[PDB]
Amino acid sequence: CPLMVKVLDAVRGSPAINVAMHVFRKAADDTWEPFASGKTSESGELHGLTTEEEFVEGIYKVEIDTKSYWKALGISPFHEHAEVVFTANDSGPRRYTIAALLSPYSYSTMAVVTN
Amino acid sequence: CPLMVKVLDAVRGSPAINVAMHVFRKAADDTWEPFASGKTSESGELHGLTTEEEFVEGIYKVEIDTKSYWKALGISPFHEHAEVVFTANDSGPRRYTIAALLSPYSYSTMAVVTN
Amino acid sequence: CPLMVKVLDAVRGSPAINVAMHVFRKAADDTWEPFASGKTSESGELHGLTTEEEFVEGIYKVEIDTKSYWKALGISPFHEHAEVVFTANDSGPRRYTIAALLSPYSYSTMAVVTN
Amino acid sequence: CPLMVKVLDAVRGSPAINVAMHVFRKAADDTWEPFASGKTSESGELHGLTTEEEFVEGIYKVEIDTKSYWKALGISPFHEHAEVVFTANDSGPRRYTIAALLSPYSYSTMAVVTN
Repeated sequence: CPLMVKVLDAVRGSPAINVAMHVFRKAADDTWEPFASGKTSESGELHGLTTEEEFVEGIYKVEIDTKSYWKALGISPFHEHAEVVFTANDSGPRRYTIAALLSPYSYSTMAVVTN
Repeated sequence: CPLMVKVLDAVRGSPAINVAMHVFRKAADDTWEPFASGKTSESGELHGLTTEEEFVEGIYKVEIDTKSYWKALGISPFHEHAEVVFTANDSGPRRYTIAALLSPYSYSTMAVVTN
Repeated sequence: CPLMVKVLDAVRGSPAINVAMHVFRKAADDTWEPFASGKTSESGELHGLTTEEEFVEGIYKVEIDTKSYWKALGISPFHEHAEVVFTANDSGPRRYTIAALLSPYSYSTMAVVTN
Repeated sequence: CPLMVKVLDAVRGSPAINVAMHVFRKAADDTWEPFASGKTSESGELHGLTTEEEFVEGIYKVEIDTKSYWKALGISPFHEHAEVVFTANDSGPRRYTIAALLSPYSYSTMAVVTN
């Protein structure tokens, strides 16, 4: 699998578990088409979203549902979601690891891109 | 004005100058409608996007055109743009400051909400 | 004054008020000597730590007393304090703004150096 | 091993390889005693710094040598090092994963603490 997402909780110092996320891919008509979705495990990671064959070049958006995550922990956060928008595989296949670090009023996102 | 955006460049250690950004409000049909836009100043700030009268409760999105900023610097970036999506709520008097810290493969965003 | 420090709280979405900080300069014997100190204001800022005359080239450390800030809020933190260690260099006229974004198990720091 | 450090480079979107770090432990006389040291591998991780037996309760400091890392890549960064100071094992043994995300003028650090 060439796309993995890892989410961490900066309030608890732990993986962010059961975080839902939705991946979209921009279509020829410039609309966002649903591509894949899932939720993080006990390790805060979401594996198996796609395959090398299906993950063609394109513009992808990973929408991490942070508001639902915080609300279930009793926190009313600032953001609706954390978004990561990027062009993938523009120069051939790559493996992408997207990491998100969450706090109620802030988030950081990092991508590790390997060949 | 109740909304200000500040953008910083973690590669140069400076304000991110001349960064374009577009603000959208979620409409009835669940689509994003243009609301305001501009480019950051020499201080990396964008003031005067809206007014207390126009900035009613709702869901807003701030799209920061980070890829165009890094291309102008000759640095290959990961993200197409940075997005900050949030709900504006009238829980007494409020001012919103959205800060974005940019790096080529990472971004951090923070929201300061004050009375 | 050529050095300013700003501290923000990512749990509350606010300036971090009344945070103590201590600034040190590295001495001849390679030890850290007190140089300046204070507490952040209602805006989360600490101005007037030093002057152009006193702030000569050298290695400085800013220790931000974050654990005491989180204890006052009743939140269990990871770090004892945050540290920012850097060299001040006279490469023409300069102003240094050190920003710190705090969460209980994470911290981010940024330096804006301007002419 | 109850202590692991992972370092990532936000300019390249990759693990930060060959990053040296030194761990210190505060002694009874309030001085920092050398505890362990090593450098990150190709994955940006440093494993095997200590054992459950040697990693007793105390105040530890992980000094990550970021300036040397950036200089070898042709960048003159702001910070001398990234520091992580924390009390370990105060409520019994824990496993600590410290993550640092580096840019030339900024760094973020996160700790995942597990039982």
